[PDB]
Amino acid sequence: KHRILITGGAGFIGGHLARALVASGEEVTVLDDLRVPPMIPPEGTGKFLEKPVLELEERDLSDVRLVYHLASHKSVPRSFKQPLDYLDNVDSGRHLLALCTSVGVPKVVVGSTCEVYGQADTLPTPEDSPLSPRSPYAASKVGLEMVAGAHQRASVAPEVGIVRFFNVYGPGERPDALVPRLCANLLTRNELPVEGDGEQRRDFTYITDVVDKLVALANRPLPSVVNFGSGQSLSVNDVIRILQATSPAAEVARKQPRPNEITEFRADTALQTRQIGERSGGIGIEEGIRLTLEWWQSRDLDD
Ligand SMILES: NC(=O)c1ccc[n+]([C@@H]2O[C@H](COP(=O)([O-])OP(=O)(O)OC[C@H]3O[C@@H](n4cnc5c(N)ncnc54)[C@H](O)[C@@H]3O)[C@@H](O)[C@H]2O)c1
Ligand SMILES: CC(=O)N[C@H]1[C@@H](OP(=O)(O)OP(=O)(O)OC[C@H]2O[C@@H](n3ccc(=O)[nH]c3=O)[C@H](O)[C@@H]2O)O[C@H](CO)[C@@H](O)[C@@H]1O
Repeated sequence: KHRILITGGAGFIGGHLARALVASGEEVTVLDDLRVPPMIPPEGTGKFLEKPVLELEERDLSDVRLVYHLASHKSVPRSFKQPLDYLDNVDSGRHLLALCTSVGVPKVVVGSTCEVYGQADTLPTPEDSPLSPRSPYAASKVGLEMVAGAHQRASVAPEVGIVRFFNVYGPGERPDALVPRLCANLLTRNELPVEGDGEQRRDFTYITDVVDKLVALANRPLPSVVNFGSGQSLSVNDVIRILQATSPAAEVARKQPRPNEITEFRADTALQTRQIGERSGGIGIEEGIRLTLEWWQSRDLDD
């Protein structure tokens, strides 16, 4: 048992993770059914299984020591329109963890999200805070966590760790998320869309930092649940500001607010710091946005 399998491994976090592990000398399998088109063609990320997580089989796992489960439907606003489709997130986790148990896979990292906290009543938000999902997507991640929790309580393989990602951004991320949306809109429309008043706040972490942290989990005991966030929040307006510092001509296009909007996500990082320590560096928001925008600038206008 030596291979790493990454579900969602053609997508934004999973593709970067796959590339870093292959760059490190690891034997990597990516599993991804390409149900959303990847920004970056999958080439170079290892053996590729182009199927749903639900079609994973025993033999796909037979030499696998570690799984990163990152395959998800991940859109908060769209989950209000296709709520039943989001049940696939629960089905897939139930299937994956069942198969890992029957085969004896040693470790699984399960991707979850700060959205399971809803609007938390404790800021910064610690991992023991209760669950208050405000969308069908968030509800589906709560379901996925419940499945993983049962495996955590069971005294059988895999060791299962839940990672609650806060907002991750960077090159390669599709433009339905804030930073890339703003970039893609700034470039094709000279517009910076703001949904609602823009006072709502998110905790942003740059993709390379998140990948470094995920890799640090490959060779340490997994915490049952850990926040991956920066520990600081910024308003949508703060991000807008940073971009207009770059493009003063940009027009802010007011959009309609989201339903059940969350005013602030902010990670408590004490557990993260303890389990995986912290490195000096890390990409600040100014630089991260710039690197993201530059990446978008190297994309052909049609995009
Ligand atoms: N990006 C963030 O800002 C962020 C924040 C919090 C949580 N997360 C979580 O991180 C993970 C990865 O997010 P991302 O931004 O890379 O998304 P992504 O859309 O870029 O990648 C997910 C990949 O999974 C594939 N996929 C989805 N469902 C699948 C299924 N059941 N079977 C096979 N392939 C499937 C998609 O085709 C895609 O390439 C998800 O678990 C997501 O919920 C991401
Ligand atoms: C698409 C995506 O990656 N979603 C992830 C993102 O959700 P989340 O919904 O926070 O991410 P978004 O980037 O979609 O939205 C962030 C904020 O910016 C606003 N907005 C967005 C786009 C825009 O062009 N203008 C604008 O003002 C939104 O209303 C929201 O208030 O982080 C979550 C953790 O918190 C994850 O669970 C989600 O999977």
